Amino acid sequence: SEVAHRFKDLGEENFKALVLIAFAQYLQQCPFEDHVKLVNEVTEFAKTCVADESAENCDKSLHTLFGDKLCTVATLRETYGEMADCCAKQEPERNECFLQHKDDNPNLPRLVRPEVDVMCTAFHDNEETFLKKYLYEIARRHPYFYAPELLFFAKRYKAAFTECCQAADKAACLLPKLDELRDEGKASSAKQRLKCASLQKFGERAFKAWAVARLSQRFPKAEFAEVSKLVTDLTKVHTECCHGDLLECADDRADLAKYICENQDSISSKLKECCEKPLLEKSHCIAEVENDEMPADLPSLAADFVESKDVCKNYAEAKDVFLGMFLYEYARRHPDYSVVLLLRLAKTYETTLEKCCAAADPHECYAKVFDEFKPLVEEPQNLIKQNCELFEQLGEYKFQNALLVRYTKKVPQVSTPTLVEVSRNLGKVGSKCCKHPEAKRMPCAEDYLSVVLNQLCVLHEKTPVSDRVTKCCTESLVNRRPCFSALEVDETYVPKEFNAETFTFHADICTLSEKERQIKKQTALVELVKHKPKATKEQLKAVMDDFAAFVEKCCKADDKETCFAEEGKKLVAASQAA
Repeated sequence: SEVAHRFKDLGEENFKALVLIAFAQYLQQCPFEDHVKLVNEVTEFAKTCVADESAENCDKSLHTLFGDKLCTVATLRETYGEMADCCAKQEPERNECFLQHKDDNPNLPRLVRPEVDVMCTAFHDNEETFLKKYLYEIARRHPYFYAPELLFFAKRYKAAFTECCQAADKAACLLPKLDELRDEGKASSAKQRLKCASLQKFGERAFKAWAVARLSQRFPKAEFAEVSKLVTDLTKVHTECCHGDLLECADDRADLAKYICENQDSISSKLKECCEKPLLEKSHCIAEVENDEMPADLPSLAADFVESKDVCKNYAEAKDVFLGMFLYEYARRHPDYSVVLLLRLAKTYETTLEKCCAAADPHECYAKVFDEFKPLVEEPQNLIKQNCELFEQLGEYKFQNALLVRYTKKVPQVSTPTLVEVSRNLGKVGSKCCKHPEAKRMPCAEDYLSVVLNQLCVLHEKTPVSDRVTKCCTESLVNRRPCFSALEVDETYVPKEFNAETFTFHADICTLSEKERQIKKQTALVELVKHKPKATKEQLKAVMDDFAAFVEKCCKADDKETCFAEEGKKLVAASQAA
C-alpha cells in the first residue's frame, strides 16, 4: 500500500497539505471548498490503509487514487475545459494529460489582501482553514512550486501570524514579514520552474550534470563517489516533484537531508547549523548553504584530462562517469564560474574527446582542449561588468527601463505583460549580484539569469509568437543566456502605429501601490517602443520622465476625472510625434 507507506513516513499534517497542493496544481480553476473535500476524502481513505494495508483499494497507485478523485469533479468544462478528456484515459496517460495542462500563467483574479485586523481575526476564527487557503492560492498560481519548500513557507506564514497578531503594532510587525515571504516565494517558484523545465525539456542527463556542477562547487571537499550519490538522490527528488509525485518527493527529500546531516564529515563543514534545525528548516537550509572551502593542494586537471595517454581508454570505457569526474573536478575548483559556464566547458571537452579519440594521434589534437575554454570564460565576465556598471548609474528601476527597451527591441512580438515581468526580473539581477566581488558575481548573476530567461521561455511556449524566443529556448538549455544576449534589433518587425487608449491613464492609477504604479508605466514604455522602435534613442528616457511627472500632477489635481482626461487625448500626440 503506497498511500499507507507515505502517510506513515510524512505524518498526517504534511500528508494533508501535500495532497491539497497536488490537487490545486493539477486543477487550478477549482474552488477551495471542492479541493478540501477531495483532500479529506483521500486522508480518510489513507487512514483505512494505515489500519489495513491489505484493505480493498489500498494497493492502488497514488496516480490512480489521486486521478480518480480529480475526475469526480472534472466533468465541468464550463469552468475547466479539456480535463474531462484527461479523465477518459487510463493511467499513466491520464496523469501526463493533467501535468500537460498545468498553466504557468493562469487566468486568475489577483488576490486583494484584507486589512491586518481582518486577517488576524480570520487566523483566530479558524487557523486550519486560514492556512489551507494560503497553500491553495500559492499552488494554483504556481503549478510547479517546489512542494516541500511550500510546506516551509506555510509554516513561516503561520509563525508570522502567531507572533504579529499579538503585537502592539500588528501591521508594522506583520506586513514586512508577509512582503518578504511573498518575495521569497516567487524566487523559489521561478528557481524550481527552471529545474522542472530542464528535466522535462532536456532530460535526466541534463539535470544530473547541472547537479554535479552545483553540488561539486558547494561541497568541494567531497569525493566524487559521495557527490555522485548525492546527485542521484537529488535527481530522484526533483524528478518526482516535477512529475507531480509530491508525496514521494517530500519523503525522499527528508531522507536526503537526513543522509547529509549524518555524513557531514564527508560532505561539507558548513552544515552544522543547518543540521540542528527542525525538519523543514533543515532541508531549506541545506539547499541554500554556502560553498565550502576548497581543499588546499589541488593538482592540475592537465595530468588526468589532457596529458594522460589513458584519456581515450578512460573515456570510452565509461564516458558519462569519466565526464562526470571531469565536471566534478573542474567545478569544485571554480566556485567563481556559473553552473551554465561549467556545463558549456564540459560540453566542449566532450565534443573534442569524441573527435580526437577517433583520430590518428588523439593525444595531439586534444592537447589544446583547455585553450578552447577561455573565450567561453571571458564572455559572461565581460557582460556582467558592463551591465553591473550600467546598474550603478541608473539604479534598479531605471535599469529595468533600459532592459525593457533592450528586450522589447530584441523580441517585439512578445506579450507586453510577459516583457514587463521578465524585464523587471532581469533588473533585479543587478540588485542581487553587483554587490559582490567578481568571484561571486558570475555564479550569482548568470545562474539567476538562467532562471529569468527560462521564465520568458515558459511564458512564451503557450502561445509562441516570436521565432527568436522559440529558437533560443529550444536549441540548448545551457546556451540560452548567450543566445538571448547575441540577439540584435529585429528589422523584420512592423511597428503597431498608435492606440490612443493604450497611452491614456485614469484616476484609478492613484489608489494603487507605488510598485503597481511603476508596472503601469513600464507597461506603457513597452507599448511606446513597440509603436516606435528602430528610430528611438534616449528620446524614450525623455517620454518616460514625462509620464511620471504627468501622473504626479494629476493624482494631486483635486480633479473631476478631468486632469487625466484633458492631459489625455491631447497629451498623446506628443508621445506620438517624436
